[PDB]
Formats: sequence, C-alpha cells, structure tokens
Amino acid sequence: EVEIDGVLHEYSTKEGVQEDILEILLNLKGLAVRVQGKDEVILTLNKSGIGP
DNA sequence: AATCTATCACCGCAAGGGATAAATATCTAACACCGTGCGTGTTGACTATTTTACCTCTGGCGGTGATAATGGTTGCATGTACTAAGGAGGTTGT
Repeated sequence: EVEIDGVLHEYSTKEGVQEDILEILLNLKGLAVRVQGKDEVILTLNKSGIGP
C-alpha cells in the first residue's frame, strides 16, 4: 500500500514531476526488498530538488 | 576489490537408522577314485574303392512323314485440348 503528497486520486497532476503523476504507477507494485521480522513494515520516499 | 549485516537458511552437532562383516553353518562342486564301453591296435577276409577292360545303357541330334488337306486373319491406337505444320488446288491476284 502507498500514501503520496499529491495522488489523492489517479487523475491528478504535479507541475515539476515528469510522470506528471500517473506514470509514477510504474515501480510500486515493482519495488521489492527483504525484511528480518514481522509481516508489516514501512518506508518513506522523499526526493527534493532536480533528479530521479 | 575490498567491507559487512542481516538474509534465507546450513550447519550446529543430537540422535538413530542401515549396514556389512564377522562367525557360524549350510550348501554345492571339484575331484579322485572306479567301472564301463568305445573307437586303442593289427590282422585278416571280405566285397565291391577305384581303375581298365569289355559288352552292350542312355541320350546325343539329325533327319524329315504324303488318300488328301492350296482367299488369310485381326480387333479395338482413339474419341479430349490444345495448335503448329504440311498438304491440297482453284484462283485472284503478286
């Protein structure tokens, strides 16, 4: 599951992104990992300024 | 290209299963003996191994019959689709 600073619905937009917003739905269902422990964990993802 | 933390797990290291090999006991087989009978030997009489001789098989092949017999057989090449060539001959032209 995921919670994002603009995707309150998929038909939305973010002037400064290049996906606008909808082509972010590409690597979430796509990122995978391993985990030591119990069956619920959390990350955040927090890019600031120009880049990937 | 070295570092490790933090995976999914192999090792960390207790248990226990099968194995095989020892000892025993059974099996069979290898042999040495014996007895049988056959293929151990020379000799001898047989009869039919081979040869040649003779008397007389089998099959080599050469030879050709006569009351007369004197107009014959032969069946389906192909039925389509083409069209290129040669053949015909009268004539209206070259």
